[PDB]
Amino acid sequence: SMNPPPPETSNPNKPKRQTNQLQYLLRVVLKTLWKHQFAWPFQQPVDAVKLNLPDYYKIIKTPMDMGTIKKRLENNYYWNAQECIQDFNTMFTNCYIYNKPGDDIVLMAEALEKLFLQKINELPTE
Ligand SMILES: CN(C)CCN1CCN(c2nc(NCc3cccc(Cl)c3)c3cc(-c4ccc(=O)n(C)c4)ccc3n2)CC1
Repeated sequence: SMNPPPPETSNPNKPKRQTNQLQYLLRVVLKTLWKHQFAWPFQQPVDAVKLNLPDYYKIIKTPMDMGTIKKRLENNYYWNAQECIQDFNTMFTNCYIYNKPGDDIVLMAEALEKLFLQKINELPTE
């Protein structure tokens, strides 16, 4: 069973805007998580073939990852902060759906999520 195509990261016909919140989401929220010691499972789409997880995409129908988010912000794909916040939340939730409580990745996701929630709690006014 193969991997799906990655999520789209640009669309040349979408409108573009740069807002306070979108800047913060790339420069503060994504930056912080991306440079963290636990970012690496989350920096690219899950390759279920190379990572030997053949049921991954039987279970996870809305994949998401921070490499995709990073490119969506750099490309001005998002119009609203909430689109980006939703993507982060999808990413974390997928991890919690798929992986078992003993797995290190679960606690790594919990730690990153907590950082994420701190930074989103400080989302600058719109
Ligand atoms: C930090 N340094 C020391 C080592 C880094 N290398 C270890 C071997 N590599 C690796 N090893 C993955 N799984 C194996 C594994 C072994 C031990 C611990 C953990 Cl958390 C994961 C792995 C798992 C995933 C993965 C699996 C399920 C899932 O829901 N998500 C979101 C991500 C992604 C990349 C992955 N890279 C390439 C990177």
